[PDB]
Amino acid sequence: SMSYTWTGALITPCAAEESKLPINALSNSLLRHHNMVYATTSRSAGLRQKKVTFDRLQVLDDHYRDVLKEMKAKASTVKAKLLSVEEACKLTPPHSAKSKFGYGAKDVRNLSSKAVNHIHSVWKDLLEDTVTPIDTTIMAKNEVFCVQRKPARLIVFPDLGVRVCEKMALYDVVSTLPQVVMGSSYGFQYSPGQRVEFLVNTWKSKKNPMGFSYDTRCFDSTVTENDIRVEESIYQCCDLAPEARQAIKSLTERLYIGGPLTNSKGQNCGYRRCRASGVLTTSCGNTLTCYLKASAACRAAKLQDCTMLVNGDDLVVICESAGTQEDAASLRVFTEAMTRYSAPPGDPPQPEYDLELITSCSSNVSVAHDASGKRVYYLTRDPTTPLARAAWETARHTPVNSWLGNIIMYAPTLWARMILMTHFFSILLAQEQLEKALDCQIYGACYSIEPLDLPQIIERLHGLSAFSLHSYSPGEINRVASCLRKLGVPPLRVWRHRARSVRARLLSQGGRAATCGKYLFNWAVKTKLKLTPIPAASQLDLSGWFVAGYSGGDIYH
Ligand SMILES: CS(=O)(=O)Nc1ccc2c(c1)S(=O)(=O)NC(C1=C(O)[C@@H]3CCC[C@@H]3N(Cc3ccc(F)cc3)C1=O)=N2
Repeated sequence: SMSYTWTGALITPCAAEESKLPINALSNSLLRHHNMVYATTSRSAGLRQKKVTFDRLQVLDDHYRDVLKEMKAKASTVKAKLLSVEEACKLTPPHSAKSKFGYGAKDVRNLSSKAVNHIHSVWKDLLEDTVTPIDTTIMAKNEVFCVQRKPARLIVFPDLGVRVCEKMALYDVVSTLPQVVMGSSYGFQYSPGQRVEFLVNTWKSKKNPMGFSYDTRCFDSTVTENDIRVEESIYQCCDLAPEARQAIKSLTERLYIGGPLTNSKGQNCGYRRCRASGVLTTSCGNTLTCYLKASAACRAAKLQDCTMLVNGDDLVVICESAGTQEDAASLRVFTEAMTRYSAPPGDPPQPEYDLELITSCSSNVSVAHDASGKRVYYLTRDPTTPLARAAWETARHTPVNSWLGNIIMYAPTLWARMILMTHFFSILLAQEQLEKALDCQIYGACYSIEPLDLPQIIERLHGLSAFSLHSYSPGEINRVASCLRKLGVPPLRVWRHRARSVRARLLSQGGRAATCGKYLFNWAVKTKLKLTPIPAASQLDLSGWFVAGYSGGDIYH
């Protein structure tokens, strides 16, 4: 069937949409080539509609059913709990989209009777009706890129009342089931340090390692009704309260499988028969379905000593080489199988023989050296999109601070340390906003973070070496430098100079600010301070951080 059917009604915005990079007195300190940076708007949604709309065929074989059997056996060991309304309400982001039914995210968060009443009525209707399609909204995402333009990605989500109900029925399932079913292959269980460790240990466990990323073309659109019913059958294996079983069946039939699409103006835009990108089960559903199809395709292709790492639709496979000819043929069979399962590639996958050439979760492994001269592996990326987004956030407040998410996940990198840390701490100092909690997204869930807790956060996720890395690889250095030239970003020498001021300013203020100056900017000075384990790091409550993925899942921690 068709991933989508369209009426002709346009996908519409709520507010005016800026596409040109907004400029203020701080923009030029970061980036000169403003016209390189753009944001997507609803006005390009028609272009995206074209791409995501296609027929899906699916041919399922013994490997497919075999792997599914294994997954269900593992799922059967999972006991999951129903969340109370209030419990589910407290998981709602403060900024989440308001209900069509007279209340908003803040009414949910502070448990207004109006919100709670409606949520109970929604839950009741779920138990009683397992057939009536549930309305969704389709919106266009506003996201920031550098020019090579990408059309806007789309988001499809049910009403707020429904979203709290999903949490009630499925928050525990989607948080706990994936690791049990997929074990070490489940990517969202790892911090950056743990993930790079897993990638490096896996690479080193092969006699002759070969690896590849598999880019499915528009994954969500490839997801069929079969896939969604299959994922429900996996959920149903869990030990669940009777109400949870019924609500899960109901949400599957009425929401997850498909439904009508409505724009922000309330006009019918068409019908969805594929994965909605804005439901609680988006990340878990995609991860299970990706792992099932890939695991079975590995068996079809007869990959040797094959290890998978899966983050939703993001997949990397590391195995034993049979030489370049056989590896290319193997990957073709793997791709043929994935295609039969309804997950054809975007870019065809290529076998890689150097771990550092493999991009997965938008990141590649690279090497640097710590204080002792010891080798340290870390995850990095082309800093173009991070810097384009940082530029936008220099002039505009956004509900999610990409810059902060990037500093947290890419702390050990040359570009996050030299540029992002220097620029944004300078801004926080000038506004006297060091103390102010900032929102960011980690594995799709929303967190309120205090920038002053960064040293502890970084110690916990990357280790102390994150504060002492040097002697970066020529390849990493060249990619960073070439990016700075492209965007018109001041050279790293300018950033070192600026950093020395930021550092001294932070040290002058004492307390947690001085700690930031000491740890985050030790790289900026010749005569370094001694960086010992931070006392406060040991008390940090980072439970919930690297448990599961929640992209589009409307989750706040
Ligand atoms: C839509 S889906 O099917 O869930 N696919 C998906 C793939 C990959 C996904 C996500 C979703 S996500 O929206 O949960 N966030 C992330 C993610 C993050 O949340 C953080 C935040 C900033 C980027 C960072 N990265 C890159 C990354 C990942 C691991 C790592 F150790 C270092 C860096 C990520 O991979 N990756």
